[PDB]
Amino acid sequence: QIRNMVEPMDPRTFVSNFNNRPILSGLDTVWLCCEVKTKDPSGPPLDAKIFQGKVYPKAKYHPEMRFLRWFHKWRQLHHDQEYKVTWYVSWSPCTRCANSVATFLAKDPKVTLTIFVARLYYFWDPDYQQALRILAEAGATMKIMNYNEFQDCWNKFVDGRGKPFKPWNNLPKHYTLLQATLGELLRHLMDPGTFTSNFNNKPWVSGQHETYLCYKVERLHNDTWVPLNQHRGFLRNQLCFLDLIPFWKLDGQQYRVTCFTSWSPCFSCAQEMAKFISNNEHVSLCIFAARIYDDQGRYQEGLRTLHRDGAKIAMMNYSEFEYCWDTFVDRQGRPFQPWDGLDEHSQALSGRLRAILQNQGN
Amino acid sequence: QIRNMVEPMDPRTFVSNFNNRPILSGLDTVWLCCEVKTKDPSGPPLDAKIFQGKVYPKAKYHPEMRFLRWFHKWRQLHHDQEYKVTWYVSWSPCTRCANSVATFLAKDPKVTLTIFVARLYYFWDPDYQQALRILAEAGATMKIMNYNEFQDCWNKFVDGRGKPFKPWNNLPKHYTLLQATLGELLRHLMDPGTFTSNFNNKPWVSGQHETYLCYKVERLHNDTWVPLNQHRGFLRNQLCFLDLIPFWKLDGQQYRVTCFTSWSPCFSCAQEMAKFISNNEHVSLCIFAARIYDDQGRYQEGLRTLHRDGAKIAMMNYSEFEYCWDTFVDRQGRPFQPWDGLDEHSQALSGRLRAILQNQGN
Ligand SMILES: [Zn+2]
Ligand SMILES: [Zn+2]
Repeated sequence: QIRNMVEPMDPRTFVSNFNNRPILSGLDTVWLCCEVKTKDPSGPPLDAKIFQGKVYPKAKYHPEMRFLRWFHKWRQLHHDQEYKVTWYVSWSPCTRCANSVATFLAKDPKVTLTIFVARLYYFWDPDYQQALRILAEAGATMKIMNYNEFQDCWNKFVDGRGKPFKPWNNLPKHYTLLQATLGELLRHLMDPGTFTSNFNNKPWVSGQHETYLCYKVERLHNDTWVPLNQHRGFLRNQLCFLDLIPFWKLDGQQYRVTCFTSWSPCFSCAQEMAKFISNNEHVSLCIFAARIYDDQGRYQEGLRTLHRDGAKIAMMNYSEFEYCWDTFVDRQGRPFQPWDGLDEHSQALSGRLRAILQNQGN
Repeated sequence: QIRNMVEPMDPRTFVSNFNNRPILSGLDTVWLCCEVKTKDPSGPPLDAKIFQGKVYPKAKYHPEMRFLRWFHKWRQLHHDQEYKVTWYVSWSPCTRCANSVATFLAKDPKVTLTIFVARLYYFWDPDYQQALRILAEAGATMKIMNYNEFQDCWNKFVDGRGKPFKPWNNLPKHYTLLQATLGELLRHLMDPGTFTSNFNNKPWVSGQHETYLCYKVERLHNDTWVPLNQHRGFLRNQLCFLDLIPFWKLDGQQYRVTCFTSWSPCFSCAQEMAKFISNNEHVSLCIFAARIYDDQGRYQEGLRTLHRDGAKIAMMNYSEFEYCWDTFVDRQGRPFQPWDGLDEHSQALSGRLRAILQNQGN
């Protein structure tokens, strides 16, 4: 009945926009075919809708954001229940829409999203690779459209007046390329050079204009912090990573999120993390910084307000460096190679941070 | 000197044949730029050569086979030493050339081969994916040509009349696609459906017209068979897998190769394996079969001649099935799900195999 629920797209726009040639400079349009179901899979679809947009700036008008607005208004007209949503989208999401959908998923325990993409948008760009990882960790199931999914989208959203779907040549080849790329970038870990370049606690002398953040999550179970292997991550930056962790999916209780950041939080990130740990009783925050970031502004107040709101703040030493090397780096068997005076630089930085956070004088 | 050692190719044939657009139906030519070095990496190249060929049948004339013949004649004109060879090839090897190069590498302890490919030939085809895995397990270092390697091959093998290399657009994008594809197919494990369909020991009633073979290797160390995690494998067939294991890179001593095959060896594979274990004192062979293959011919003599030449022959039971599920299958966390009457079918098959191998009557 999906065909009765939607205003279908015509064939010559489907085969033009869902052609899965991995590189396709010219298609600056995005098509998103959405269907909504209840949690029982036997059940038929409650509703479906086709959203269109452009791929270029002002992303508030991208099909994903239009879906989010539509879905928010739609859920208010039906009795509250659990939903499983499926997208067939011609381009994978941009970085901003990835963040939006991801934080929506991490905050909503009654929504399951499966995104099928025909092509990977900017698959060569590290920012979009990270965007896909963010979507996946929030819990979106990311997949490349295969022949079956193109056939399904033809049958359900395209005015294919009784005609069957007929694949273009090289559809399976394109799928193989795209699926390998998606798998690789989903499993990607930090480059060793990126690690040692960014987490080195010797005083800045070049580059390092980006901040890298690795994080792990633990739950409590009979007064012992038990790890959650499956919800770790690492992010590169130039709103707040705690807004992308789906705490409602972990084995419910109390949580301890441990942070390892190459630069200590800027003012606004300390503010955002303080906001979060203030409005989330059940989440503890432990920050470990490799270097102290002196923004020439309000960074000290930011760190102090983060510390007052319950977060533990410290500098990385050998232990945390080795942990991050063994967990978040594509080290390839090779062991952690500490630099000289790592411990002494870490101790000096700890003294500086202690002075920063100290409230009462002695 | 690489440029003085070779008869360089002209620019437009280089840019025509080394363009790395992953799909390129029309280029049925292959170009292979070869250089040879000593074990010392500082040392300059001893010799270099450009081989040309066509991509279609009669593979005896493929650039890889031409290199093998040339290299065999070349090594006889220089004092015996260790060699490191580098290929820049426009298409990855076909299945036959993959087998040839792999068995050459696995039998020669004085040769190191690194193959850089511009494009993956038939990357969508399971046979060629397996071919690449075979090349890698024999010890060839398989890699996709990146910008640097195209530049190097331009500088060393192309009559680039003083001009520098200038990349086409989408060279890094194509590299990203191809490198992800190569990585994934190098790491690929057996599909769960493929496994349970092919290793089921209940009597054939359809499909199963191919035989699947997984294998592991162990070395001896003070009378304890210690495994070699890094030299496992699995192969699909419709000459002999023991000719593709590089028994000279493992920590030398005596070896035990354990085989798990969905069908018991045909006559010619039993013959090949008997030949091998006869001419290789230091290698023990342990075969485990899921079903007995009755070729309507000489299979019983083949099995008995394999058994006389020292091989252990048996039928798989729960233990071996679970081992193969846990080792060679992309099981995705899920556990080995035995079928009903697995043990009883295995015991009956063992009785029939014991009648086959029995020599003296009682
Ligand atoms: Zn967007
Ligand atoms: Zn060939």
